[PDB]
Amino acid sequence: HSFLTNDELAVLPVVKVLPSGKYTGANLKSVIRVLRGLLDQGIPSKELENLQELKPLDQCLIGQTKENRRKNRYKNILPYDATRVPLGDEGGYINASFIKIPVGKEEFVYIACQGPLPTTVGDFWQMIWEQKSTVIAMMTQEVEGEKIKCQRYWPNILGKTTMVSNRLRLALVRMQQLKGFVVRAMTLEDIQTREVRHISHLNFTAWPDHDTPSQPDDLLTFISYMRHIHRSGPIITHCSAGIGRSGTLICIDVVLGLISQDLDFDISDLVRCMRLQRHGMVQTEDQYIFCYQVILYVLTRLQAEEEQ
Repeated sequence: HSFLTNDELAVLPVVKVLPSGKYTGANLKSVIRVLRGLLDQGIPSKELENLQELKPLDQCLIGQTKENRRKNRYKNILPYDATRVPLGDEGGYINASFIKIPVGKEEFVYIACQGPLPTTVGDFWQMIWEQKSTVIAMMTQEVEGEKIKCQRYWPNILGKTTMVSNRLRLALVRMQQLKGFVVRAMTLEDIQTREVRHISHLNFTAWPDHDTPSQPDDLLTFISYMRHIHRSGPIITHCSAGIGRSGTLICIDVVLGLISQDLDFDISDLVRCMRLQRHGMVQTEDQYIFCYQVILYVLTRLQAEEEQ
């Protein structure tokens, strides 16, 4: 098929525009006024301050065992035991957590995890196969500056298959470079059953660790594309630690989904919900403020189109 075009992307809705409701006309202006008011008074910063006071779901015991410690990129960034993603019938360990958020009549399901280590590449793909995910949102570059953020866990040569585990064969069939992100098409096969799955790997590269996107419009396009291609299964969202950029992505994705169904949203409640499933989601004050800024931005664009 054709390479992704900008036109194809521009038509993809960031939010579903409704005839009326909370986000049209006078009501939309009122929401914009409120959001601007909150940012102007530094409310988001205060909300985050309160959220960092939220106690952990559990002690993350499994990720701390001597046999597992080595499977963590960061010794202190661990999945809770209660919501961890298990590997195989044996319940093997991987630094990954299920994060589910009700979004009106829909439910957004993610697996937020750390970027795979050279020694957990097989584990990662096992998880993707077992959890039936076909969409991966990698919100980090492999290396940023002089720092390693995530080891490449796919073949870098087009068409060459490789066994990432005893049962799973992985191949890179296509790579496309867009503004701010990369789209890679991969095939994942259980050579025993011969079942072949098509994995869409979305790599947003214009978002530095502990920072905010350098290209907000491109992130919105990225999100609308991720939403558009997702058919079923949890969406894998990872970065380096699996909490900052992934949490910010989830928050925005969810708020846009709420707006699309003419529903209210509360960013603090949303981040609190995420943090009770994987500790630390949305890492910095600026990332939390960014959630507010980009939604305000989306709403102002909506208003601009409305006065078409």
